[PDB]
Amino acid sequence: MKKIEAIVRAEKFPEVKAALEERGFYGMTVTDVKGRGQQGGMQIQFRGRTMEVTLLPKVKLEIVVKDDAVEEVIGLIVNSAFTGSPGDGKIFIIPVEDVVRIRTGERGDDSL
Amino acid sequence: MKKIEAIVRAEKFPEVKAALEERGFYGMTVTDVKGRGQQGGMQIQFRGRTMEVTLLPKVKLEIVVKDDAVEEVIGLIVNSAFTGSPGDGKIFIIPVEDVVRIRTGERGDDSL
Amino acid sequence: MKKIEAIVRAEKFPEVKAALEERGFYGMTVTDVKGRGQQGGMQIQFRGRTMEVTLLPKVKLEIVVKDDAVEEVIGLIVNSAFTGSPGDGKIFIIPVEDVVRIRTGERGDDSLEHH
Ligand SMILES: Nc1ncnc2c1ncn2[C@@H]1O[C@H](COP(=O)(O)OP(=O)(O)OP(=O)(O)O)[C@@H](O)[C@H]1O
Ligand SMILES: Nc1ncnc2c1ncn2[C@@H]1O[C@H](COP(=O)(O)OP(=O)(O)OP(=O)(O)O)[C@@H](O)[C@H]1O
Ligand SMILES: Nc1ncnc2c1ncn2[C@@H]1O[C@H](COP(=O)(O)OP(=O)(O)OP(=O)(O)O)[C@@H](O)[C@H]1O
Ligand SMILES: [Cl-]
Ligand SMILES: [Mg+2]
Ligand SMILES: [Mg+2]
Repeated sequence: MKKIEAIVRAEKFPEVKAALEERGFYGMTVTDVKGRGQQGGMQIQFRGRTMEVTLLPKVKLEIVVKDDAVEEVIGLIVNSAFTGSPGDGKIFIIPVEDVVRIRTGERGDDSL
Repeated sequence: MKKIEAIVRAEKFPEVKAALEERGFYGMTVTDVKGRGQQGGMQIQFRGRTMEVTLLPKVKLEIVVKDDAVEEVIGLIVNSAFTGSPGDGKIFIIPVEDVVRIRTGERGDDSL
Repeated sequence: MKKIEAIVRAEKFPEVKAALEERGFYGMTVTDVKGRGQQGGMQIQFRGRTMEVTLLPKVKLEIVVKDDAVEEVIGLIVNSAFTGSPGDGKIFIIPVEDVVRIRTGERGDDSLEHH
């Protein structure tokens, strides 16, 4: 099993959620985060008026899935989160050694 | 060492925190998140107009512990977070390769 | 690749961000979190009833970098986040098996800059 952690634009997140649900990926945890990327470099200026590059709001999605589903999930998120402009985000694939379902105590892919 | 990431009901979280503390697991990081599970399937209705399944508030607990403490901490969270209804949450066990204590630079199980 | 997850004081986060940026680490994801550590033990004093130890606001920084950058980034965070009091934070190094750039679909060696 792997944890897929994707940082996506808030405007794209509804489309990412719907693309996952259509393919039966219902379990997901979402956090409001802020981030920056390469765009902007060290500093910006406008006016002005020189400023740090701003940490701007993004949506973090975490979805833990079976190893065989990882590339399907990655593509569903990429196709739905993409816009073509800097700031579209990244997806990190993190190993998960086990999962426990709190309601029943079930572990393993069973737990997903 | 392992990172234990548990998504639990907000109403149960204070019981989880107290169960951990009673056994001397004091360090922990908590985030307000939103999530859905399998309950609801692809969509719901009510007096609609069908509606998406709502992402609802949950609490994310992250606790990094030595490997020999993982099973104990999983039991403390399962017992304290349980209600028996869908939405009780899941626990993910994620490998950690190292830990550093910022105050002193100490690494390894020592840093915990 | 590794995910470096650091929990630091909010007062020090601007210095951490500046330290990273000065060395060219620009990609980062930050979350407001709350935490406690060992300080306070099982309960606090006042008044005159006991109170639980409070979960207080912190800043969580996640930065994913190539393996050859991990020690550099750790030192940049420790040296900018340090104050010398309990509550300074911890850094967790977590394996990452792959990274995908959404804009381009690149992965692996092409998904993070070489620093
Ligand atoms: N190395 C990283 N570690 C942690 N989070 C990152 C990293 N890189 C990007 N992110 C997150 O992804 C969000 C969008 O980053 P992205 O890489 O799309 O922007 P960019 O570098 O400006 O774009 P591009 O590479 O297309 O020019 C960031 O605001 C941050 O939340
Ligand atoms: N595969 C997953 N990946 C990430 N987060 C998940 C996943 N499954 C559940 N969660 C998180 O756990 C919370 C509770 O999910 P839970 O699994 O308890 O719900 P359910 O599937 O409806 O019920 P149950 O598993 O008892 O049948 C979710 O709202 C979400 O935050
Ligand atoms: N084992 C842990 N797992 C997850 N988060 C932790 C853990 N230990 C500390 N943290 C996070 O780091 C923050 C600061 O904790 P820190 O360890 O610096 O405090 P302390 O234990 O009181 O101090 P000291 O270690 O210097 O005595 C916590 O509030 C929490 O957010
Ligand atoms: Cl993680
Ligand atoms: Mg980038
Ligand atoms: Mg479930």
